[PDB]
Amino acid sequence: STAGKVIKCKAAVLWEEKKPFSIEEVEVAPPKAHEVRIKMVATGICRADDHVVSGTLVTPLPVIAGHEAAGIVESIGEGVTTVRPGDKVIPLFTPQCGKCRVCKHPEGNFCLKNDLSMPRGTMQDGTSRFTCRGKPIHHFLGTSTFSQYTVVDEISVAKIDAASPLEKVCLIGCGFSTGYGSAVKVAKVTQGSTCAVFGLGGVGLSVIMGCKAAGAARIIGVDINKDKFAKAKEVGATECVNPQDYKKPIQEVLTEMSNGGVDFSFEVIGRLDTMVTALSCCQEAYGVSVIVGVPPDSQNLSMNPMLLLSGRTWKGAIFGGFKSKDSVPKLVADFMAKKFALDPLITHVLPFEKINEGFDLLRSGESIRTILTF
Amino acid sequence: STAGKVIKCKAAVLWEEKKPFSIEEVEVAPPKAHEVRIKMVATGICRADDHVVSGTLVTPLPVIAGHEAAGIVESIGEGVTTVRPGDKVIPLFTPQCGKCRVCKHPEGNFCLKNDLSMPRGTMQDGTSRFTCRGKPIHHFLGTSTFSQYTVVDEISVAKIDAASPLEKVCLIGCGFSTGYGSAVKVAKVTQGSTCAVFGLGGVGLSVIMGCKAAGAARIIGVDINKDKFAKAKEVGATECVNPQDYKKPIQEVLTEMSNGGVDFSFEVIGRLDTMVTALSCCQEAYGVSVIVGVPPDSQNLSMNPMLLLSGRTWKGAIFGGFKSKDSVPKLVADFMAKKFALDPLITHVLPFEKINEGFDLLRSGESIRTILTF
Ligand SMILES: NC(=O)C1=CN([C@@H]2O[C@H](COP(=O)(O)OP(=O)(O)OC[C@H]3O[C@@H](n4cnc5c(N)ncnc54)[C@H](O)[C@@H]3O)[C@@H](O)[C@H]2O)C=CC1
Ligand SMILES: NC(=O)C1=CN([C@@H]2O[C@H](COP(=O)(O)OP(=O)(O)OC[C@H]3O[C@@H](n4cnc5c(N)ncnc54)[C@H](O)[C@@H]3O)[C@@H](O)[C@H]2O)C=CC1
Ligand SMILES: O=CNC1CCCCC1
Ligand SMILES: O=CNC1CCCCC1
Ligand SMILES: [Zn+2]
Ligand SMILES: [Zn+2]
Ligand SMILES: [Zn+2]
Ligand SMILES: [Zn+2]
Repeated sequence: STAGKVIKCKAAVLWEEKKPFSIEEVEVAPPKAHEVRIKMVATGICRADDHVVSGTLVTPLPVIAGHEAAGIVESIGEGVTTVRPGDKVIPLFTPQCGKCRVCKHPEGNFCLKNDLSMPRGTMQDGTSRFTCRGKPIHHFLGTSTFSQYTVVDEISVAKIDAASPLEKVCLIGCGFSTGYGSAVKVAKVTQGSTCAVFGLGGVGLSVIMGCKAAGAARIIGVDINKDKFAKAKEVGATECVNPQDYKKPIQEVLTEMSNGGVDFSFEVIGRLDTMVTALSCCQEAYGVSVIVGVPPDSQNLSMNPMLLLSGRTWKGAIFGGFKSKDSVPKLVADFMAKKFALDPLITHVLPFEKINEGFDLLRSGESIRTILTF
Repeated sequence: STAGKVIKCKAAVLWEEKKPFSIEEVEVAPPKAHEVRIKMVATGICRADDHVVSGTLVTPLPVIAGHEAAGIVESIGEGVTTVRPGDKVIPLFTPQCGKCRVCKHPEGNFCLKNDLSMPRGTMQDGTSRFTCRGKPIHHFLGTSTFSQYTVVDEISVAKIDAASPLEKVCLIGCGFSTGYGSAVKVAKVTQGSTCAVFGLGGVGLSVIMGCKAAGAARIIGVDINKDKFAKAKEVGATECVNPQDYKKPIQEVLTEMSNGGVDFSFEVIGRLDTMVTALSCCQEAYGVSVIVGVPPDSQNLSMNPMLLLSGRTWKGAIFGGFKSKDSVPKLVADFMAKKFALDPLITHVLPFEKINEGFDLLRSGESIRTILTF
């Protein structure tokens, strides 16, 4: 009784940067060709959403943000073949068109049809499906999950197992998969290795989980919020260090702790100084440093290229290096086979209409992931 | 009639930067325990030698430079077990102690006994075996091959096949092996890939050889000296471009030619701007960029970390990543098996007394490698 109709729902609308989300009435157009309209079930509060509010990440405004979520398909567009109404799905902020050079490449997963390099904030067709107060609203990374109903392109949605728990697997839409894959797929952490993880948020804890499952012997967590240390050790960190506790830059301390440098370091914060510090603290002849955190907009860092000439490898990745549409259903199956845990990451559960409050939990440091439920 | 005696011979002493080499008479102390004294037969002129003369690379002065070379063992010290008097050898500007954390690592080659991170300009015991005009002279990278005789620590010398032509395998002491390994061992160039090589000197041409040996489909050479293009195509380049011919930045031209970025790029010059350019011109989701050139001393570059977050890999290496003492004798055997060619790299052959004109052949852009014979 909704298929082909404009839907009546409510969504968290951002009107200007640095302002709270305005819960308002929105009009969600029905799906066009190769498009999917999804009833939302559960969505996470990711730091990347906050970067939109802070201006750290620049996308066209006004927008409905949100990108870490899982729901039920409400209706399908002309030509849709991968999902039907009633399937559980997870929208993909990194699409997998399957037709570009990156999708055919064995390693790449940053599909060229992505809306992240030059943000337009539209569907693949360049228009918007969202109307609030009669004005057109931008999409976010082709997902826009801060809504009871959203519409996504087919290449930005993955059908997942019909028995999966939606309040937990929504993190496979971003936080967990990014951190987990950064360790096991991007850095490719080895057995018996020593790792250093900068940032103990949701992504950073997932990096720790991946390092441990990869068989690392030492995992050093680094965070200026010592309240994060308990859960970091819970998921696998062997030690935690607070840079504010030392009179030396943390890279010397880490280099001394690791008897000459760690095998793998991860920057999971999004600051220029910690990216160079993370690179410096891995072993100069064979260390690998992976940038996961997002720096603010337009920022050049400074580094001495002698740090690389000695033998270091420096790399980054989106979404833990996973080809999104292929990997997400597999990761959900893995979760159901209890191959990894997601509950350590969920620190509270709130109803969706209280999106704004749950955000201040993130920026005040009490939370890892808050799950907004619908 | 020399074993155990001070030898008095010719040496090219460099007393200060930006001035010619002073060909003179020096006193070469006999080897102490675990040291080897070598009669030099052939030495190549590497750009890294020129960097000490220009101050680009700072090592203690006065010095006997040279590090790309081959000779015959004159005598060995007490305890030497790997070489004997009469052996053909190549001194290793990167040692292989075999005992440090890096030597034990499967992938690393930058042995912690190197004299490159913190140059002392001495033997491993901290003293010098060179005396010239009253003064003790500094060693260079534990090799100092611009001398009739040098003394090197055992961990810095490799025994090679006795049927080797020293006038041509000396390039395995640096130039060839550095470029070749940067492609086949560090980048791991794949078959059918497109590569970009910045800098078409001896090291850069060896990168091209490695890319071709690795089965690259396109190899784009980049040099502002268009006289380098012929010999580059000879050893495998499919295309060459001169940045001075373009109005738009060369990485734009290269991304352009490669339909979105190359698979592998190599900086083999030693300039900060070209290292950033080489990185930018590889494909943003899965490109790999390798720094081979040495920048001027203590200089930072500036770059946008978003270039890595999309999926690029940025790394460097000393000596093409080869474990020196293990690889040099095996590379010589490969040359002896005609598995690779060194002739393309040798453009001039001069006697050691004309060291200064061979340096001027390099600085004028006329030569690739000049081989000095004693
Ligand atoms: N590459 C990708 O695909 C993705 C990147 N990200 C980015 O990774 C970062 C983390 O995401 P979340 O875990 O959700 O964020 P978070 O904000 O929850 O955790 C970040 C941690 O960094 C700590 N921190 C802040 N400044 C620090 C400093 N100077 N030194 C040490 N620790 C410091 C904080 O105490 C905090 O605990 C963000 O930049 C996010 O935008 C997030 C998802 C996907
Ligand atoms: N990483 C390692 O283990 C080693 C590093 N090196 C360094 O590699 C670099 C190259 O070594 P060589 O081939 O022997 O030097 P080279 O001087 O023989 O070749 C350098 C090439 O760079 C070209 N060039 C200079 N400026 C350029 C620019 N803006 N754009 C494009 N091309 C430019 C020059 O025309 C020249 O052909 C040097 O920095 C050398 O010190 C050398 C041996 C080992
Ligand atoms: O967190 C989800 N997506 C992020 C990925 C890194 C760049 C900013 C957007
Ligand atoms: O060319 C030989 N050795 C070089 C290696 C890179 C640092 C400077 C010295
Ligand atoms: Zn996210
Ligand atoms: Zn694609
Ligand atoms: Zn050299
Ligand atoms: Zn060693």
